[PDB]
Amino acid sequence: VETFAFQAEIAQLMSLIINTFYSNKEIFLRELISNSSDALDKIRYESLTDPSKLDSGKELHINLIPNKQDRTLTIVDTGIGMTKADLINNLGTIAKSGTKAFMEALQAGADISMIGQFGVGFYSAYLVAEKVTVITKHNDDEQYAWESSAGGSFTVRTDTGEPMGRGTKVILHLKEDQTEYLEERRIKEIVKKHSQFIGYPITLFVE
Ligand SMILES: Cc1cccc(Cc2n[nH]c3cc(O)c(C(=O)N(C)Cc4ccccc4)cc23)c1
Repeated sequence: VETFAFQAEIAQLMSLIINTFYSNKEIFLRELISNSSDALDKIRYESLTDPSKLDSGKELHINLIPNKQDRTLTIVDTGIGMTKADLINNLGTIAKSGTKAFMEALQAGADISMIGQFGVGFYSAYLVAEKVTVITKHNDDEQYAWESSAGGSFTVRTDTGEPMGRGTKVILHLKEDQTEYLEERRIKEIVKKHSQFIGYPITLFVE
């Protein structure tokens, strides 16, 4: 298990998200679905020149899995996935420019719902989750588990769990007062309102 410090600007953004009074928390779902959709577009595009990239799975979809016992909402996709390099170094350097632009925009009168326009939409997961676990598998690498409860650090380890073939799985360990995001009617309402035009099937699992 490797422990890493977030870049200063990311730790500052994560503290703003956790501490600011903001009732419109539901925006987290649209942001994660949009990230899954981008990964699915990436695998679909690469598969045109190289069809062998779909050997780890042909089906291109998004699964929404609530679990009231574990108090978790899982977002699964069969996108391109991420390598260890994509996960750590790569998607921690790009973020700096967008993070600074977003925080400057917030001071200028913008609200938290505009987060996705700065490519840092993922961090909106901390509006509803006390801990986020990200399991990912890319064709060129092994299966990795990323995790953070904020506090300025994240961990990365080789995942010994159930193999996923290819894609990314976001496990949101929900805060005690955010269990509405485990309700079928609530999730359905959010997807219909903010993610109705996603070009991939979205399956809301029931318990
Ligand atoms: C912990 C962490 C590390 C890196 C990125 C993320 C964001 C994320 N949230 N939900 C996702 C779902 C995804 O399928 C992917 C992905 O594998 N790619 C290939 C798409 C992608 C979208 C947006 C940014 C980077 C990659 C990234 C994310 C979380």
